Amino acid sequence: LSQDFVEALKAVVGSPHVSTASAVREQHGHDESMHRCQPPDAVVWPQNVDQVSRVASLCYNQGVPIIPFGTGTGVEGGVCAVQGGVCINLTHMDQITELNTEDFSVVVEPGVTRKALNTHLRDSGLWFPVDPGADASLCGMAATGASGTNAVRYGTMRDNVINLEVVLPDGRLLHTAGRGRHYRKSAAGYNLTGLFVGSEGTLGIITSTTLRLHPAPEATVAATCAFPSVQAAVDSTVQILQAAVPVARIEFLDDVMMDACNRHSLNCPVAPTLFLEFHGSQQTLAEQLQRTEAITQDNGGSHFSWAAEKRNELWAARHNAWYAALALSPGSKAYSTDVCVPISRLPEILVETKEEIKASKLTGAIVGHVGDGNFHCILLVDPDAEEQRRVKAFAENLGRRALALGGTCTGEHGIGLGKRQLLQEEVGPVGVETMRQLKNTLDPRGLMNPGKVL
Ligand SMILES: Cc1cc2nc3c(=O)[nH]c(=O)nc-3n(C[C@H](O)[C@H](O)[C@H](O)COP(=O)(O)OP(=O)(O)OC[C@H]3O[C@@H](n4cnc5c(N)ncnc54)[C@H](O)[C@@H]3O)c2cc1C
Ligand SMILES: CC(C)CC(=O)C(=O)O
Ligand SMILES: [Mn+2]
Repeated sequence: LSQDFVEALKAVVGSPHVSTASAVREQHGHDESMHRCQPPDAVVWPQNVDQVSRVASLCYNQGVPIIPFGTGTGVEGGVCAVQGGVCINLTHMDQITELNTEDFSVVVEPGVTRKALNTHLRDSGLWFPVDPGADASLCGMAATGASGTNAVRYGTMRDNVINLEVVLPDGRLLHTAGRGRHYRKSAAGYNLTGLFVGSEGTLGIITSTTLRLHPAPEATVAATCAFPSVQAAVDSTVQILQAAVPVARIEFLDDVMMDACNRHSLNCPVAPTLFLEFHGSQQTLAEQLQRTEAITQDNGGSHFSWAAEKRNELWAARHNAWYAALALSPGSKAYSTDVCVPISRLPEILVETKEEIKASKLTGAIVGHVGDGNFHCILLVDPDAEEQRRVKAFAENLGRRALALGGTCTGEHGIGLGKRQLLQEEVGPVGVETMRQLKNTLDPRGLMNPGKVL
């Protein structure tokens, strides 16, 4: 970056909001993944959408790559500046607006996290359910297509994003469903909102998200259930889903993960475990609990260990599983897998994954959203090239096994830098070309987060 170009950026956002300092660039050059690249050439903090547009236009027309940056909690290298350029940190736009409690909807800017929104909504009787473990930007969650523990009942970001405000790569402003619009369903034209959910910053910059809100449950019960084997826990999960029990949360931890979480938080029996949560009235809960206990008992599950204080720490421990695993070997980093398969194939692939972790000399823990047919294998790495190549090979083989079972290589984390070859295998040549044609019409010069997804 030329001094002329830096001065032009400063003319848009203000001198304090542009930095070319190495330490600041390095802090914005990575996420929570093990990937690393040269850092961006500058970091810029726009203060409003007009500034986002003008920064994008300046970069685009000068041939400078743009890297959108929310809270930097992604795990696939989405913010890594593989071709340099300008990192646009969006978190100074942090306002909640257009709260429509009667319509179950709200508009948030990129600096708003789920915790901030739900704190704003205290006493409204409403909440936002999609819950990554990290304190992530809600617009970043829209960009990655995030889900979480509550998605089995309340949906993913794709289910709960009603509208998006997007600055396109050349600076034009798009409201994907129309400015100010919010509604339960539409057949009007092509659905542009779904195209930008899960686009990971490669099609434009999300500067606001319109979110579906949900009623707070009448009553809540959480519990844990320990099992003799991974097979028994995952068989119970599949049978709970096939019985159509509307569980609010159903999270699997293997024995390694449960021990890690105990040590980093809980004193649950070290065994493959389900964390469960149920929502309803006193009267629906009793029914759901009886039917779910009947199924878990059939598969060797323990009596439910029941859990505001204790369920809050139960789910905080789950949400920090990433850090619990890293803490097993301080100094390590980690890669996470994220496959999602048809639920009837989930027992095969989890049990196979457990066996393969046992047979390898990698250290790995298993956790995740099995109600969705989804799970994470957390593989620790010495930041040891041969161990790194074994971890990459393990993750590729697990991805390809998921694809062989009719599934997908990522249920929620995205593609970033790590899964680009798996995506090509997953959708094939016509799928790849079609995605690339979409990328090219919105980003002709290829400057919108280059090197990611495709
Ligand atoms: C402990 C922990 C637990 C997690 N649990 C989950 C989980 O349960 N489910 C899940 O889905 N993820 C989970 N994540 C991953 C991560 O939190 C999500 O992917 C989240 O959506 C990333 O948001 P972010 O703003 O931090 O992303 P960043 O890392 O800042 O960016 C991620 C990608 O999105 C792009 N991007 C970010 N903001 C925008 C924007 N406003 N407009 C356009 N593109 C943008 C970036 O360019 C990049 O490609 C977890 C992460 C951690 C560390
Ligand atoms: C921490 C992530 C790598 C795994 C995840 O998404 C989760 O904890 O559910
Ligand atoms: Mn997850």
